[PDB]
Amino acid sequence: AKWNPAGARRPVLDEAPVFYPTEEEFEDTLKYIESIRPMAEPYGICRIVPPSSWKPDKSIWEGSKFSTRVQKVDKLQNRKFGFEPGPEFTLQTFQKYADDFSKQYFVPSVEDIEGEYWRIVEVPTEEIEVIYGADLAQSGWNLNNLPRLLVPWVYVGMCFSSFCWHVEDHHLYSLNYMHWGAPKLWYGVPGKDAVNLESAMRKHLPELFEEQPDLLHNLVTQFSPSLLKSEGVHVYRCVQHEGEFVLTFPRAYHAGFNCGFNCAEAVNVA
Ligand SMILES: O=C(O)CCC(=O)C(=O)O
Ligand SMILES: [Fe+3]
Repeated sequence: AKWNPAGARRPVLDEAPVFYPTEEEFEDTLKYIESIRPMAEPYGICRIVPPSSWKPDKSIWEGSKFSTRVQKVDKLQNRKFGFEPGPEFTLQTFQKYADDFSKQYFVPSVEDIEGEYWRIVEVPTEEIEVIYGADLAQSGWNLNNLPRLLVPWVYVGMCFSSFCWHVEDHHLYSLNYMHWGAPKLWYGVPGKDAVNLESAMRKHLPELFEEQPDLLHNLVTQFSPSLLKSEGVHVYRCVQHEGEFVLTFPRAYHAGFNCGFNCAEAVNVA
């Protein structure tokens, strides 16, 4: 359908911490991580901007194919059993599709998009669907090297495509790098608040748990940070741009969505 600027329901949240490692600190991923852990841990999420040094093909772009899942954004939180399959794309074709979706729906700022996104999930006025592809030097920052010192997965997102609330498989971290494209909005909740979040969800969305007692492992439910906040849950926003990492901590709840066509890669680790 279309944007509705005056119906924006943008969450009012504290920012998660940002880290600007120096070239030295940056030569050992695992170590730098341990080093920021004490200050970042209490937020459950943090963002990491690589130093100037750090730098990260036509026929992959044009040729390599992947499949997608369909998401009904208006039904991620409010509904009376998830993401059906969608068409096959290439990056090239996905982008043309993604860009057109946005151009028609709306150039908005991130807060414009964020305000609309939560409007769509908290108070939708129209069905709205969206597609995404998921699970497709020398240093651990090149995520293919980290299992060494579990494998890296790739994610193609578009405006409004979502990763719904969850905690990583075990007590695992996850490290996420944004290769190219539009910003990814993240919401993070500290490990010590896992209880408050699940109980907040059970409280407000009782019906669902009834009919899917295992919601929390299904990755199929978005839940407003404003509602979390009302219940005393600490939620920290962060905005990941192209070329940046987002670090997720053990037992830390996290969710978000994309502000447009983008491509990102993530791995778990302890
Ligand atoms: O962005 C996604 O679709 C995946 C989210 C996730 O599970 C993670 O990497 O922490
Ligand atoms: Fe995750």
